[PDB]
Amino acid sequence: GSPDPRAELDSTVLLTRSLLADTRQLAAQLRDKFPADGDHNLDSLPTLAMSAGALGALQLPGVLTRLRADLLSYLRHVQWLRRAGGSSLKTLEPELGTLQARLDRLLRRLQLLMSRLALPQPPPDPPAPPLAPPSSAWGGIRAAHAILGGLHLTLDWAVRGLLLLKTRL
Ligand SMILES: [Cl-]
Repeated sequence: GSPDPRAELDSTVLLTRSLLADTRQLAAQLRDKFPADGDHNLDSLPTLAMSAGALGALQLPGVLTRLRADLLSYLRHVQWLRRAGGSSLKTLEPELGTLQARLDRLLRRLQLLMSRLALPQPPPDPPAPPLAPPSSAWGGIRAAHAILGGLHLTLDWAVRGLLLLKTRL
């Protein structure tokens, strides 16, 4: 029947925490084999907003819309890594593909949450062009660090933001 938004956010946060843990584990596996010297970034990745000062009902549609968009970008990047990241990263399977499938599940859950709560849906956006292949094997490894680290941060701020917002529902 009418969903309880608090319970729905609780459920969504639990699944986000699961994906956060998977992402953290894969990032540490990657650093064990290919250590990183510096925080790595990629221009094609979303800029994370890190909103959590004061969040309430008015902000919920926007937070969820932005999360959906960000997670879809991370999915594109994860798929790109698996296909074109270079042989150096074949060792990250099958875990990277499992992460991809779980990200898909969370994306489905977010669209359903928005539908059941009758929240305004984003306009069908123009899909981003293909990602260029890495310019080198080490460039591909740095991109993997950037992708897993950025996904981790996105999921951490989603957990934080959604739980804070829930306190005002
Ligand atoms: Cl399920």
